[PDB]
Amino acid sequence: MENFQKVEKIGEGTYGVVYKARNKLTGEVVALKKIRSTAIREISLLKELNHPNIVKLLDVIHTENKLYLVFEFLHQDLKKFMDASALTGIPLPLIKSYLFQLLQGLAFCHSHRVLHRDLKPQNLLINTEGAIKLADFGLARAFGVPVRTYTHEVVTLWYRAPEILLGCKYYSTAVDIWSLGCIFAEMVTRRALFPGDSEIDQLFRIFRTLGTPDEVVWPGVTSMPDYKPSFPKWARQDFSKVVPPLDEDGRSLLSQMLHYDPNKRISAKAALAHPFFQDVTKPVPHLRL
Ligand SMILES: CCCC(=O)Nc1n[nH]c2c(F)c(F)c(-c3ccccc3)cc12
Repeated sequence: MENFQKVEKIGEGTYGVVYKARNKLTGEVVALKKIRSTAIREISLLKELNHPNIVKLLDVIHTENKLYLVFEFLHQDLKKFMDASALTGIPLPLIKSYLFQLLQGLAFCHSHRVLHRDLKPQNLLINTEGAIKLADFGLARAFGVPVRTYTHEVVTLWYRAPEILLGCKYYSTAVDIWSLGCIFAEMVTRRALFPGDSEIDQLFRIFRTLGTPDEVVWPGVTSMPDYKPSFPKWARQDFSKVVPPLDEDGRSLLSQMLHYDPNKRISAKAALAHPFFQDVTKPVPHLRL
């Protein structure tokens, strides 16, 4: 656009290129996404769902075969922070604060019947004040999640809920709770929980750890579109081996976020009340920009 002076290319989204840009009339520093009627309607609605833990959508510009999304700018993402902290780990008080803030953002969006559907460390942004925000919220409802991005990069399957993998057509808010639990486990262990490299590999990795689901733990599972009776029958592993050395409060919360049945899986609202959050504080991270 004419009103923006581009400083640099900052990344590649699922849909388009992301630039760091400066507004010419306001001097405001923003993140500018360049993409490529019903989709425009859905995205215009996103200008109203404002929360401190949701990246602000400042403006929507549709012109000459392009869709421009003007976003609030944050200096770092959780993926790079996790990589930079790989040797010593992220301290437990910070993991806790980040999880607490993320659950607040989810509780707000879910209360307005808006789900993310594609949470990953790459779309979780952080600042020097100890804040963490969810980016790209609502874009999956508007365009759907493709197999590959606009650059042909493979879209990650690692944080995908089992009901999605099993062919359900109606996703609930429980899908975001699953992804966030996978992220929680990764911050604690410094390794991906379920690093699948295909839909079947992802599903069988979930099954190997949590046990192959049945009509006992998940009513209706055997009737789901992509369910096969030929699926190998794996035993559930003990949670103490899943995320060591996380305490019992953390392990209890993680087990509830990873329930197979989307109706049994803890809500963002109920997660905020879990005893794990009794001693939450707001520490600041050690970022060098
Ligand atoms: C090192 C982080 C620098 C950065 O890109 N900051 C950003 N500031 N604001 C942003 C934003 F609103 C975004 F939507 C994305 C984004 C993230 C993942 C996938 C697609 C888009 C990134 C940023």
